[PDB]
Amino acid sequence: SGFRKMAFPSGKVEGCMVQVTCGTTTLNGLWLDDVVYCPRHVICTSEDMLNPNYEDLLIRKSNHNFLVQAGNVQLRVIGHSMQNCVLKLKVDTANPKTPKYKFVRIQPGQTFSVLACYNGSPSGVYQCAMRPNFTIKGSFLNGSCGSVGFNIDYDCVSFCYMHHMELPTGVHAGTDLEGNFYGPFVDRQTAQAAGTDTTITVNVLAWLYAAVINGDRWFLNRFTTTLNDFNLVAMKYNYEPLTQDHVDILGPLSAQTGIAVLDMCASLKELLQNGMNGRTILGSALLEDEFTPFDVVRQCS
Amino acid sequence: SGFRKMAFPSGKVEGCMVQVTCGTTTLNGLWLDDVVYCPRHVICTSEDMLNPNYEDLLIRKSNHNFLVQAGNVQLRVIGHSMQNCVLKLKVDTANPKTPKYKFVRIQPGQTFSVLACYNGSPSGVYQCAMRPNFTIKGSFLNGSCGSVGFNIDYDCVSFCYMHHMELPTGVHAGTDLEGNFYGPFVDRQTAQAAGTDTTITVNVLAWLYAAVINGDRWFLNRFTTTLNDFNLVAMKYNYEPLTQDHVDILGPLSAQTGIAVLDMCASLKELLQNGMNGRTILGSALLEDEFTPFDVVRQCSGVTFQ
Ligand SMILES: O=C1CCc2ccccc2N1
Ligand SMILES: [Cl-]
Repeated sequence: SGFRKMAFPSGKVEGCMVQVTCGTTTLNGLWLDDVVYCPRHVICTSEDMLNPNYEDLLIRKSNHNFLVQAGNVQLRVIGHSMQNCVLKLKVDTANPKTPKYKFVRIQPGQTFSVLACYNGSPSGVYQCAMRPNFTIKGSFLNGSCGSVGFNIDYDCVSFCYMHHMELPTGVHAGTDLEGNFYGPFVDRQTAQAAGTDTTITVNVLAWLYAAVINGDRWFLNRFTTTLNDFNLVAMKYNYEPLTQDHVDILGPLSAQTGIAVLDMCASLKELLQNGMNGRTILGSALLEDEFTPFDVVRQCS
Repeated sequence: SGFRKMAFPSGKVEGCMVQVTCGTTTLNGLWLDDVVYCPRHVICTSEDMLNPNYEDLLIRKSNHNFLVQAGNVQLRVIGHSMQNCVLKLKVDTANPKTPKYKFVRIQPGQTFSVLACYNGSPSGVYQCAMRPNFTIKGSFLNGSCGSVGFNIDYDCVSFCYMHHMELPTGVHAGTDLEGNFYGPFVDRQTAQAAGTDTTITVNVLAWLYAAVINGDRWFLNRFTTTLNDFNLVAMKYNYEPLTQDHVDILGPLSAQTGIAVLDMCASLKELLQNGMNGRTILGSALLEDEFTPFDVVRQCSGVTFQ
């Protein structure tokens, strides 16, 4: 027993991280088959980033403008292209460490592991949720750009995130591996803010199930509720509405514990109104919303 | 910026994880060079669990009683010996993925990454601290025994923990990679219970220094404290005593923020007296004790957000 924020094992991804230099900018690349993926903004001076014309800045570049380094080994760049906000550097050499992989775009409320990297060197791994406002609460310093987010499904790595920028609130924004941003953000030094965030209701409920499974049960109560009744409480507390879809996904945990979701919603309803009455739940003073039902099921069974 | 419970990249350890089977018992082992390390309790049966005589149960074992499996490759065991509470199986192949490694025994307050493993397959990685009571607050189901804790400071894998058992209060107990338990625990299912746990004070201060580096200032105060007065207050909240050593170790974070250790101690005394009054620090509504001064410097910039 016990419950911890748990990343996927990162070795399949560690094997794919390279260093990418274009002028003065160094940051991180993802080396899969014979292509290296990184943020298109690598090609930008400071003056460039104020109002970049990537079409124009890119044609101006050539293959030898891109210094791709896998450890001590220069890869030869033999082609460059842009897909949305992601640069694709064709290389002479396929990655002999390429895993079974796909590119996936995740939904807000879904979690993934971030492998923070610096100068192409894996540094750290932590679990993150794609916030309802399409930010992630990351831990990123200069050089972190091109660090990737992923899930592992059996042996297949699902790449969902590439790190692009920090916002002025200290939260992080990036793209899927097809270069489409998560959230209403652009790769340009300009005025950009994190939309007001909301709490991921289905995840909070998954985490209360995990707490119950680990013998933390004080917050439980005889009551139940209805979607409508709860969702008006949720709405007030800046909580995502709970759909009939979320209640079904919780069915396993509702089964294993003998609390029905609307029974647990009753517990959560009271915690929002009345607080935690000084206690903690799985060593947290907060209602933790970055564990999915699947994260709780995967970890606890 | 940002601040996260951050584990080390687990790939160097993934490449060393194997399945060890003895009798009806399967757990994980650590395959380094020609040796697989696993908890010696793998060789116990039902009765053996209370008063195992490990030297007696081991002398009765042949190499071919130990079934080792690296993915699909069956490693052939060519030798066995015991060191304290760790079993060492010699095998006919040195693990080709053996990294630069070393074995270190850690002190309470130290942090490491745990690569949770079932049937020799890694399932996840997370950060833990050695609690002052010599347990760790892990996430370990049945079959997790032989999972290891590690640091990877500068391309060398320091192995510091191997998981042996869950105590009745849901906390976890294990050995160094030389098979010596952390704490007064033994690999017998006789009644044992962790000592009352305390908050890792030096770690809480390092985390407050992290909050200030990340731009949070609301909890500072115009006050200071003597080291002695801080200890007499902190210990009434079940906090570890802060030593001069702990004071010295915080000097660098003190220097980077320009807040004296004992000023930051006054802030902690007040946080302990007031709680958070609806606020949060680096995303937590409690005082966090599982980041070391070293962890704070590693994760944080060299520039403060003043
Ligand atoms: O860590 C552990 C060791 C073995 C075990 C057995 C039964 C329930 C939980 C556990 N957890
Ligand atoms: Cl130590």
